[PDB]
Amino acid sequence: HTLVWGVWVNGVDQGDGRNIYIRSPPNNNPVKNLTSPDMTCNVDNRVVPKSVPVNAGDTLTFEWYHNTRDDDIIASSHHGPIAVYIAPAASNGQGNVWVKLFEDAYNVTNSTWAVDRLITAHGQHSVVVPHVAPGDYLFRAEIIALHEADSLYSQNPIRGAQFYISCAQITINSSDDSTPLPAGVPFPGAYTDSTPGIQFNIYTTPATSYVAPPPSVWSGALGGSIAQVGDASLE
Ligand SMILES: *[C@@H]1O[C@H](CO)[C@@H](O)[C@H](O)[C@H]1NC(C)=O
Ligand SMILES: [Cu+2]
Repeated sequence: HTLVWGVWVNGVDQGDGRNIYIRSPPNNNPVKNLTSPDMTCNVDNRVVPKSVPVNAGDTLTFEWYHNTRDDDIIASSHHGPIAVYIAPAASNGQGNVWVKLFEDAYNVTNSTWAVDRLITAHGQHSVVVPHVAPGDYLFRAEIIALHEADSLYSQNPIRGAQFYISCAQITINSSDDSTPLPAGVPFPGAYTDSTPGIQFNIYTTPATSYVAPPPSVWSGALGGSIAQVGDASLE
């Protein structure tokens, strides 16, 4: 159970984004139905009034939270990977538009999942804005909690992979468009029962062998991290 409070750009807080530049759902409940239009941008996907201005090469930081800002972020139980996708705002998430910019599953050295490191990073993970066509965009942040993913939601609806999905409205102003956005995967659609990383037993399988759901990170992806860039408590 976790939600996006807002974003930082180049380490500067853009302010509370909820229902403003984040297409926020009403609560932090997970999406579990892989075929639901809810997989696109969660259960209240509608245009919101603001779009965050950024330039190619800027660091865009998602800030997640559980109940209040800078709290415990997401229950420690919710071990799993984090991905960020992008699609032109024109799509509104429909069709084969979502290009992956970031993937973090398990870090072997630290022996931590992406979610473990998200909590330490106070809900903050980042991507560098790629050299795509200036225009309006959706950045779709995705946390998969695997603590009930031994079962498939299609077979047993009270279990399954849990998706925490948040779409930020981002306007890329300044970019040379030297890496124009390629063909994307659809959501819903990219993830099925058969897809690697959807069904997994974190208790009996070693995390080292976890493979995260395709697609792979686009060659045009410019960087990303799970790491505090900003201190919310100083505001
Ligand atoms: C999952 O989503 C599909 C497509 O919208 C829907 O028809 C199906 O009823 C859903 N499954 C459940 C159990 O709600
Ligand atoms: Cu939860």
